[PDB]
Amino acid sequence: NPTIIRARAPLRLGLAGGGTDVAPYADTFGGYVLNATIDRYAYAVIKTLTIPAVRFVSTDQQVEKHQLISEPLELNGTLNLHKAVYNHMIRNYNHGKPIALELSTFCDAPAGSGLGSSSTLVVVMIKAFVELLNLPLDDYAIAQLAYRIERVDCGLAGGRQDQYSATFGGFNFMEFYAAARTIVNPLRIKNWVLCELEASLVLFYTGVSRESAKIIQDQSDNVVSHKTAAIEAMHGIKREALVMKEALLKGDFKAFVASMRLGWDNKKNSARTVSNAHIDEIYDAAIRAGAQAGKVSGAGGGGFMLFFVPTEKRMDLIRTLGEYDGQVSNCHFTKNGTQAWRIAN
Amino acid sequence: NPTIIRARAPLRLGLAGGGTDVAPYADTFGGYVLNATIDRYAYAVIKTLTIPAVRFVSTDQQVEKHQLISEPLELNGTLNLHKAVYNHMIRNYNHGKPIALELSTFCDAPAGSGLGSSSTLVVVMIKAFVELLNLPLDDYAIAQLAYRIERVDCGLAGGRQDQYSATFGGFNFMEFYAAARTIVNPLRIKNWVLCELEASLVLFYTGVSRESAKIIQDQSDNVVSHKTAAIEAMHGIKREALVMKEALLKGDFKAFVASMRLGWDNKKNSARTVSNAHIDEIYDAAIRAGAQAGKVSGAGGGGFMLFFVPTEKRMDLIRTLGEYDGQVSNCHFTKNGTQAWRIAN
Ligand SMILES: OC[C@H]1O[C@H](O)[C@@H](O)[C@@H](O)[C@@H]1O
Ligand SMILES: OC[C@H]1O[C@H](O)[C@@H](O)[C@@H](O)[C@@H]1O
Ligand SMILES: [Cl-]
Ligand SMILES: [Cl-]
Ligand SMILES: [Cl-]
Ligand SMILES: [Cl-]
Ligand SMILES: [Cl-]
Ligand SMILES: [Cl-]
Ligand SMILES: [Cl-]
Ligand SMILES: [Cl-]
Repeated sequence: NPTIIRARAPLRLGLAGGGTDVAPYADTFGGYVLNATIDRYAYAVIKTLTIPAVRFVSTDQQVEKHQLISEPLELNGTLNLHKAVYNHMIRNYNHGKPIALELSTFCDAPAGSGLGSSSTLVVVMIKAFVELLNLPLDDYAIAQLAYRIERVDCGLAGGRQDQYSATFGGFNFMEFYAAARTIVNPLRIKNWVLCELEASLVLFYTGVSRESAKIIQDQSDNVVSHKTAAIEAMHGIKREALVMKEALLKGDFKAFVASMRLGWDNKKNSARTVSNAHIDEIYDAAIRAGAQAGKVSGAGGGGFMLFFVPTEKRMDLIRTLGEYDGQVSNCHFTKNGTQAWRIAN
Repeated sequence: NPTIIRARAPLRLGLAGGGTDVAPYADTFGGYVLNATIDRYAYAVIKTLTIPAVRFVSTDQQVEKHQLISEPLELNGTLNLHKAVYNHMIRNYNHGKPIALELSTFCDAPAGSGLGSSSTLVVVMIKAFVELLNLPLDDYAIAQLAYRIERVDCGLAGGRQDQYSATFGGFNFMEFYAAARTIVNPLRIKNWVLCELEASLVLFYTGVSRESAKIIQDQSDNVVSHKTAAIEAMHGIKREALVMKEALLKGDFKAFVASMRLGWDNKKNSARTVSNAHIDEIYDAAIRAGAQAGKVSGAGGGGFMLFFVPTEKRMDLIRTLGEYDGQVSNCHFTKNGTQAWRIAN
């Protein structure tokens, strides 16, 4: 009988260090990222089919259908990530015999949101197959596989932090070294600290970023072409990620906001398009309204912004942001990583 | 040294039965409500003061200051709920001796959202005092106190369901009887059911409702003046709340959507202003886009709508709602009730 599986994986806020996890920097100097998963998800669904076909459906409702063939599916530029996950699973776990199924995805945030959805989507597709095939893949293995599939098989450039947040969940401080070596440090944050942090964070969706590819290219060029000042901006991004991690472990909110301010200055100095006049206007208005610090989540150039605001100024900040283009929301963290469940069989 | 306490309490989605928990109906026939707390909060903060004064600050930033007097504060129509909570605590737990403090509130949703914020705000103010004074008030006692303060001391009409959701948290099926007797039934929903439900729910904020008072007045008049058909609509609201509860416990999503459709029809028939042409247009568009059921959370007339959509139509629904006036969000449930923490002393 037909099997139906669903999997979900949480999206993430990049709190600090983002950009240091990308190849040239992470391989040369070692990267640090502090991130935390939130209550918005990417999803994948597998439905086994009673016809000899394979169908792929994407979040923006592109759809491809193929006949059941004993060769890997071609990565032709349409739904490459879906096909690459399918190819890997059929080759490695099903002895190369095609499985008739429909693989679909959807997501609580669109592309370019600064919430890590591209890689989170790959993780959740892998997780659905883990559940379908009953695979003993541990969390490190799932995150590493997602990296391989996206960055190598599909050749899409980027870092490592999103694969780990989507898989592990929670607040994590990650260390990135050469030869694909990553250490995930789960942060066991005190309950009062988590509550205080949620009470002090405001999220603001500014619109779609089209800058991620350019920023990552620029940051990689900084290192390769030895751009001294821009490399030093990246060293600053790294330093402040460690300062922020220690601030959260110590419940030191003064140090937390200071590190976010320094981090944001460094991040903007690392690549030209991280911020722009539009983002700066919103940032300036938020600070005037009483926010103490803020930043763009993800590479930069648009997507979600996050602000730290003392509770007595929170409603004023929310009102102020209402006057700008974009959507305000609260910030609610999740402790669980990717999960799967069955609906049929 | 100065003490700082914060408390938070989750807001709630009224899944079924709302309106049957209000006095004339609940006292005469018994009410049923099924509700669930979500990841948006009301907050209260108490700061002890070093000057002989008391200050109250509201979510919309009204502010009152008074000198320290050994008489109850007058409920003059400005910040009555703040003053009434303060009055009760000073009289019952501090032998009538004034305490110098600032009591402030803020909230993740504005007034008229259909998320139960008015009563949730009272609960969270009580919880801050529970923490400040180290009171042994259990959950039933906190919810009952919040009812008394809001409905009796401040004379504001309404039901009982919000006090209980804010205090207890989670998915609850509540039974309301005469003489203020309430039974809270926590629903121990299977993990797959919760995940499936979140994957199938879409929230849509339509704007502020100004209809709550009118709807509740009308529903109360139905009973008092023996309006036969409108009373029978309310009996239907009640019946479908029980059907929906059993559907969730049995993981029966077909029965869940059928009960929501019948519930919504009954709810609209119980009071003239529950829906309107604007809400009906949005509802109609959501159904055409693929939603299977939907309703307004809270009394009606505006505020949050919720839609049940099969996962293969979810992104289409989200796109469609984008074309209407209001804000789309995912739906994420919380299991915890009201909580407090300390920042100073
Ligand atoms: O560049 C910021 C950020 O962008 C994407 O989300 C990924 O490539 C991450 O690995 C990286 O940290
Ligand atoms: O009338 C619907 C709803 O409105 C408010 O939230 C309260 O008065 C509740 O007790 C009631 O169930
Ligand atoms: Cl970052
Ligand atoms: Cl994203
Ligand atoms: Cl991102
Ligand atoms: Cl980032
Ligand atoms: Cl209801
Ligand atoms: Cl509300
Ligand atoms: Cl309400
Ligand atoms: Cl309701």
